[PDB]
Amino acid sequence: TLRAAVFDLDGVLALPAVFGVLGRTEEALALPRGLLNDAFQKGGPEGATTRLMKGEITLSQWIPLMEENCRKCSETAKVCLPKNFSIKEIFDKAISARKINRPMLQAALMLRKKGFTTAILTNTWLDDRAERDGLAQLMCELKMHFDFLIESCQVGMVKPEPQIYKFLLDTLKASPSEVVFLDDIGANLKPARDLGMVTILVQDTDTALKELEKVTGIQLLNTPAPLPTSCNPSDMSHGYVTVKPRVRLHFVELGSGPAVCLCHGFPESWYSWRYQIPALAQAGYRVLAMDMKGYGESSAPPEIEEYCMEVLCKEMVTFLDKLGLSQAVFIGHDWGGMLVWYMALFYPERVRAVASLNTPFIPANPNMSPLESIKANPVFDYQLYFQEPGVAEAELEQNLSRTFKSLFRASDESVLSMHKVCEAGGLFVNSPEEPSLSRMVTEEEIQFYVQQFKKSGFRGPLNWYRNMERNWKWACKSLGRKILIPALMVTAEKDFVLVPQMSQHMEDWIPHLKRGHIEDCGHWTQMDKPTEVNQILIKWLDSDAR
Amino acid sequence: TLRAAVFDLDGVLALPAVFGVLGRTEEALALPRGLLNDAFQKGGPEGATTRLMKGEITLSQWIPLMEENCRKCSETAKVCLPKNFSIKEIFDKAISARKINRPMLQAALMLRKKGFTTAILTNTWLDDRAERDGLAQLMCELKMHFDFLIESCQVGMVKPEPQIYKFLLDTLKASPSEVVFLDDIGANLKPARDLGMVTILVQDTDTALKELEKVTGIQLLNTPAPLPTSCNPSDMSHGYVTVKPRVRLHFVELGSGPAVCLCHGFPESWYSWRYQIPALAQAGYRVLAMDMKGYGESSAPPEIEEYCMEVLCKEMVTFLDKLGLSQAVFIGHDWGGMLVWYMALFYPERVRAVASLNTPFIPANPNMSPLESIKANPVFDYQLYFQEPGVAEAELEQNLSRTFKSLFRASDESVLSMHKVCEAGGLFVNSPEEPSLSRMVTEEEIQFYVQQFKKSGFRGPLNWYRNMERNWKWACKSLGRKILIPALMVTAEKDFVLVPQMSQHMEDWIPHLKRGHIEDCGHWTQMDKPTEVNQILIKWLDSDAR
Ligand SMILES: O=C(N[C@H]1CC[C@H](Oc2ccc(C(=O)O)cc2)CC1)N[C@]12C[C@H]3C[C@H](C[C@H](C3)C1)C2
Ligand SMILES: O=C(N[C@H]1CC[C@H](Oc2ccc(C(=O)O)cc2)CC1)N[C@]12C[C@H]3C[C@H](C[C@H](C3)C1)C2
Repeated sequence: TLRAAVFDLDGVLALPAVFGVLGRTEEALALPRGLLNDAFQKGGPEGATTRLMKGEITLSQWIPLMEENCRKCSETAKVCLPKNFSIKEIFDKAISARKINRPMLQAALMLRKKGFTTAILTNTWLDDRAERDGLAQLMCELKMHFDFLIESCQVGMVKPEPQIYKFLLDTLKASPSEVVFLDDIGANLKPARDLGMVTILVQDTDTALKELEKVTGIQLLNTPAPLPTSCNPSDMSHGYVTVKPRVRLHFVELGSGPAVCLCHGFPESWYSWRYQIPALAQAGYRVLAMDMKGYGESSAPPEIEEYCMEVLCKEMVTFLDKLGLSQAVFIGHDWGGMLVWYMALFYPERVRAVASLNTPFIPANPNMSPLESIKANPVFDYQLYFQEPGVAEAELEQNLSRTFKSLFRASDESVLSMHKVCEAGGLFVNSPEEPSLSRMVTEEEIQFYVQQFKKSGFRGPLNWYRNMERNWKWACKSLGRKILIPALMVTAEKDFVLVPQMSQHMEDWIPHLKRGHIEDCGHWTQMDKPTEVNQILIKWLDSDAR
Repeated sequence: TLRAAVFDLDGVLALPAVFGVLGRTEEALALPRGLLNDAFQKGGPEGATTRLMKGEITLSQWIPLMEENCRKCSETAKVCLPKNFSIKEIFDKAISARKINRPMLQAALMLRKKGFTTAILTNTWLDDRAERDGLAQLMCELKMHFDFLIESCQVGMVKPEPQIYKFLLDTLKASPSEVVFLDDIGANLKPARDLGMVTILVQDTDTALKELEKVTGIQLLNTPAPLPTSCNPSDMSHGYVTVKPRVRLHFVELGSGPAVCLCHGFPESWYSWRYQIPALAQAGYRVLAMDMKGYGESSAPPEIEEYCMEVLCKEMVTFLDKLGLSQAVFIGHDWGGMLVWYMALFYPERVRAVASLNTPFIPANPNMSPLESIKANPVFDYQLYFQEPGVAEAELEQNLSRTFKSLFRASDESVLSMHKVCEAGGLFVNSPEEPSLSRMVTEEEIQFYVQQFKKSGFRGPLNWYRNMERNWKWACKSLGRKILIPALMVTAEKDFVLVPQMSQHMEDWIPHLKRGHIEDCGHWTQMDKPTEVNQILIKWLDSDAR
């Protein structure tokens, strides 16, 4: 019958509570017990703190009123406050110490996932201090995980006034018996309980969570590690930049701080970085996830030479120029990974740092055509099949659902044989016509790629493979160079085409190269091991790209 | 007959030249004259420096080769280099000291304006040093002002090889006698001169510019102060964010660093900030210029209540949330200026700093309806005319060209009388049917506004005026508050509706308010005095919003 869960901020979703810091300051300063809490509440509904919580005055206007409340309390208590007493210092440290209670947030996320409406109902102030950014940052991280955020200072009502609970019920469109309410202050539970709501008094998180599992019938404690927060395309800021008359690049943007450009592989989308876009923004970076040329909402000219590495890299520099970015960190995977190594070799001044997932830095061999080196390895046979225009397009566009379901698979789910593709006469010759859904992706995620490839088709994406000779000649120009800017190479143990051993001689070209390695990871790295990728990238960015 | 002008970077568009720093280091370190310049050129076409300029090796790979060239030169000269000798330190300081030669750039801009094709042809390197950002930043500022940028390390050719001059002519589609070429190194002029090009040897800027005026017949020296760099809409990154199901906000974005949100007034566009968008990005800020709700590419629902201040401010906070910005500096003008004061009063944590152009902070009077206060001032009579839905829309939409030409005027060009608008029966009753073009705007600029208002119309924009009672009730909630975050009020001397005297009691509400004042400036501040606005905003941002 329960369908809504309301949480308080201070003491429930964020720890420690302000009141806890007030009690700890009395002990540290050897003041009489409760003196700071008495000054805090002095006057009740007509006092300074109620005016602050109703949004009548701001935090800075309240600080001198709280200080005089402290002196009046000490006069009565017959004590002297220390020579260096400051409400501002005490409050700054208290607000700064507050961190998200991860287990409490994890339980809130699981409830919403199972169909619950979630909300935060809190008594808070209009923060105008010089350090107010810390509070804003915390609220933003929490905001995206709940259906509603109700703050006292915005609605002009405070807990425990009964009208704020009537307002809460009208916002949720729910009756009181369909609501569970969590708060660390007993007084605030009393009116919710009077209306008939299920209340949980929060003293310690683990006990609070056990009461919550019992009443909802959903397991919250001891639960498996969840996947990182993913992107909803319709909630993203969508950017459009024209780099040349017929070419427009589309990107998705989130966060503030140093620019980080993400470059996908074949046959993918900006959406392949869905698990890293919120994580990198939260770590303090401005993320720009591209639809590469030939894909999604980016332009897709039909000409083959529009997709050679030289044209592609030049358009990426123009993209930075039109956005007003002197530098960006470049992170690529698959074809995008090959492109970022060549961005570092040809435009080092525009690249703050460079990282590749799966794709090693392959220097051109001046004594051998790339097409002849492809024939030496039977694993690369699918590349020869991709050369004839129209042939692979017809097979991949014939059934879009089948195409993405057969390709996007974890290492133990492979349904295609990438060798003898030419001899068989296709990629899907001895392949099931209706493949099973991989554990890595959902039907909804697959349908995004199907919808994006319904507009463009496979011509543009396949053309990245039809410039082998042209790319080989261009790469030969960089044979005497070394990559001396910060660099990261991440290998994936189970990629059968881009094997980790293909990257072993990279130190000869990138002497101070840093490495990452992911076990039990196939070709589709970002969606196969999203947590591991996030950890490797965030640690490297914080040490080498700052 | 001349139609193209080519400039060198080092020693021409950027001063001082690297070679100058090399000569100054020999004097400072008491080394034999020319020793550093000999090591620099050692080997000619087969030497390290030619390999560096052709892009064969990077700057970091070259530094140890230049150092051994310095030792071999000192062995022959029978001298000992100082114990602390470092090519890296010498080059870092030389590159860092280089600044744009403003008079040279100003002359290049004027030539392009008068129909010339402009280009930079330079001998440069692939910069992979840890400080390479400084070079990237400089190149970006220059890049946007020229038709072509040709760098030796990218084309694999160097000056003075004759092939690089053939490549230059083929890029410009011009014959040698149609080209003027400026360089500070005589050797590089020789091959251009052989082809028949007009060459100018640059020793000092003023003499170089006088030779350039004589040969082009265009005055470059002693010229009036130009207007700041303006925006070309088709070259901007366009962003689209959905803040609620039927409401999508459009914005234009440029630069990196702290976020600065620009909010236009009535009846304007993001385009009203065209003169400040490049300046604020160049000062080190990430600019977001909005199309406010009801305007341009932003949604325009017809309902009146969709434009009350409360809804408008809430959508601006959502806009920051979807972009991943915890804070932004808010700068508004006219209706946008009124909105940013209320953003600071209602959401101080999301506002880093707040600035208003023309619009004073007007606190609500609880003892008087806003409509009655409007009737007390005959200047505000046009506001009563705007109340009836459909009436002002029909008059303003009847002829879009006339509407924008009659409104956008400098202080001494007024063609409308904003008082007795109701008694006359319209805004354009005794107004010319074909007004003259104001000196403030061009026909092309006017046509942008006409094109944008052809889609939306005036319903949405006029609805900002049809919520007087609703805005008054909402504002009354903030009567006990003070604005204690960094704030700037800019007054415009000749605004006859928003007079500077209307802002005199603002210190009572914003005690540490900073002020700006612009003389001989009418209502349309950004386009009336763009240089003055830029200077006031950049100085305040650097001191109070950093
Ligand atoms: O071919 C390239 N990727 C393919 C993309 C599709 C994938 O299909 C798969 C992947 C996995 C499975 C499975 O587990 O069943 C099946 C099919 C196979 C690899 N990328 C490059 C990237 C650079 C430049 C050039 C040469 C070299 C280095 C490889 C192309
Ligand atoms: O009415 C507002 N601006 C008008 C916009 C159009 C302009 O038309 C002009 C301007 C100049 C000239 C000329 O030189 O001939 C002619 C017409 C007149 C002023 N803005 C507000 C902004 C806030 C909120 C509310 C009340 C008060 C404070 C004024 C609206």
